[PDB]
Amino acid sequence: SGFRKMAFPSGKVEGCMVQVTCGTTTLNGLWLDDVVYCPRHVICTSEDMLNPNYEDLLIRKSNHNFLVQAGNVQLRVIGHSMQNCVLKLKVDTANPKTPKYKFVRIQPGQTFSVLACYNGSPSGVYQCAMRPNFTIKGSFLNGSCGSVGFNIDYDCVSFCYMHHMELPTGVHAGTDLEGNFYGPFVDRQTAQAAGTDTTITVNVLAWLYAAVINGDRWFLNRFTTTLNDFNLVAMKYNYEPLTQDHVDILGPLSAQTGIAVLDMCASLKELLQNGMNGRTILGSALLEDEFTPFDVVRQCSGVT
Amino acid sequence: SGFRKMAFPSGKVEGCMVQVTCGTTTLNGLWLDDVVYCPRHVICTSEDMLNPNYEDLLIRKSNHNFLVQAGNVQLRVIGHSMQNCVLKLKVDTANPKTPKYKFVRIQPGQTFSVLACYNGSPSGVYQCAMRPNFTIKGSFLNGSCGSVGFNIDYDCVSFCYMHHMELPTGVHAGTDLEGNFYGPFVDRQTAQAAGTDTTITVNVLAWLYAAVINGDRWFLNRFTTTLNDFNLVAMKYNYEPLTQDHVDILGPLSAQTGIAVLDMCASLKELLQNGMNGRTILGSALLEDEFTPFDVVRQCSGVT
Ligand SMILES: CN(C)c1ccc(N(Cc2ccccc2)C(=O)Cn2nnc3ccccc32)cc1
Ligand SMILES: CN(C)c1ccc(N(Cc2ccccc2)C(=O)Cn2nnc3ccccc32)cc1
Repeated sequence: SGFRKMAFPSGKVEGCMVQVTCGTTTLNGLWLDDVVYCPRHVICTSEDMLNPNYEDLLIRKSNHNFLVQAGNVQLRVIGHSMQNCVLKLKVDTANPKTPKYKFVRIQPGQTFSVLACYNGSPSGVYQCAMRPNFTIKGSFLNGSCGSVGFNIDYDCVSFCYMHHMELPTGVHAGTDLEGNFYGPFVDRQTAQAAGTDTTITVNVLAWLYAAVINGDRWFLNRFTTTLNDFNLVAMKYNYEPLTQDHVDILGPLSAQTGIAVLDMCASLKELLQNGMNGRTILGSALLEDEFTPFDVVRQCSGVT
Repeated sequence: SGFRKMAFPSGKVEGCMVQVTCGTTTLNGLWLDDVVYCPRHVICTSEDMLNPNYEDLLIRKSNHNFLVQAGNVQLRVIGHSMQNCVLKLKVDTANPKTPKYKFVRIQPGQTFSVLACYNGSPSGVYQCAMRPNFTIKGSFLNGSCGSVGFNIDYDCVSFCYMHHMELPTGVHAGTDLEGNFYGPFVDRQTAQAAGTDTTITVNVLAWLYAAVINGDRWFLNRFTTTLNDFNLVAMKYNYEPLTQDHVDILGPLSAQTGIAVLDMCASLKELLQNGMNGRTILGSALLEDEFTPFDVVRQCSGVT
């Protein structure tokens, strides 16, 4: 029992982190096979970020201007290419620690682990979610760019995020490993404000199921609701609409606890309308939305 | 910016996890040098746990009854000894992945990362704290025993915890790596109830400093207090007494923000007395106490 904001074990990803320096900019890169992926803004100075023309800035860079260091040893860059907002630096040595991997583009509401790095060195690992406004609420300082987000399925790491920027509101924006930003964000220091950060309803319900599995049951009420009635209340509280797809995804948790998905919806409806009244659920005083139904099943079954 | 419940990168510890089976009990062990450490209750059946005489049960076990498997390969046990509540299984092969390590006994209020394991395989990593009642609020299922808690200082892992049991209230108990339990808990399935789970005051203050550093400043008030006045309020709310030692430990965070420690104490006093009023601090609706002042400085400076 017990339910924690658990990240994937990070060893497989630690073995891929390298330092990338271009000019006076130093950030992190991900070394998989004989390619090192990093934010294309490594070619920029802080002044360039106001109005960068990446293609033009990249013309002034050659293979020898990209300093790639894995641990305390230098890697030889034999090629470089820009793919959307990432640079692919071809090196003459395949990473001997390359795990089985995939590049995936996640959808909002999906969770992943971030391995925060500085100078190619891992500092920490935390769990986060792709917000419905395509930002992430991470913990990143200057130098953390190129840190990656991932999920692990047994021995295959699915890389889904690479850190690029922090918006003025303290939220984070980045790309998948093909260099395409999540949401409408661009790697330009211009006016970029995030949309509404709605709550991931299906995730809250999964976490309410985790609460019941782990003994926190005070919020279970005598009521039920419909998808439409629930959604009328959820809209009012800036919660994402709950679909029949989400109900289907919560089927296994509903089966494990014996609580129908719409009954949990009614409990969530009362929590939104009445508040917590100074009570907690799984040690939290708010409704947690950064656990997917899959994460709940995973943690409650002990998948390795 | 951003402040997350960040765990240490787990690779160094993943390279030490092995599976230990004795009879029908399978749990995890920590392999450092040519020794595998594991809970002594590996020699017990579920029935033995009611009234185990470990010395007597251990007489019926020989080196060949301890099956140690690292990945998919078996390790040869050439010796075994009981040290308090842990078994030390000597193997004929030193772990080639042994990091620089120390065994440390932490004090309540200190935080550490747990690498939850099943069958010698890592499932996840989360951050937790030694509670003032010597329990930990972890996420452990049957089979997770032998999972370890640790801290990392650059390249040296300080192992501080090994998981042994879950009490009826869903809280967890375990030992340091010399096999001595934290608190009064014993590896016997008898009546064991935890004491008051008080709040780690110095940790809450450190996290309030992290909030100010990361832009959440709404709770800063026009007041100050004394250690004695603060402690009168803190006692009332089941908060640990704040000492001059704690004030000294918060000195660097006080310097970084320009907020005197006693001014932050007065802000914390108003938060306890008035509540949050439906507001949040660093995405939490309660006062977080599982970040030490050292963790706050570490995360806010990007120590690798
Ligand atoms: C190339 N260099 C010198 C560079 C310099 C600055 C940046 N920016 C500014 C920026 C914002 C928004 C859009 C385009 C740029 C970042 O936001 C980078 N960043 N990422 N996470 C961070 C956390 C704390 C501090 C900085 C952080 C990127 C690149
Ligand atoms: C040796 N075997 C068969 C064994 C069998 C059971 C246990 N107990 C019971 C127990 C409680 C308190 C005191 C002494 C025993 C545990 O609590 C072990 N444990 N640890 N974390 C857990 C999370 C979920 C479920 C079980 C968990 C230990 C050993």
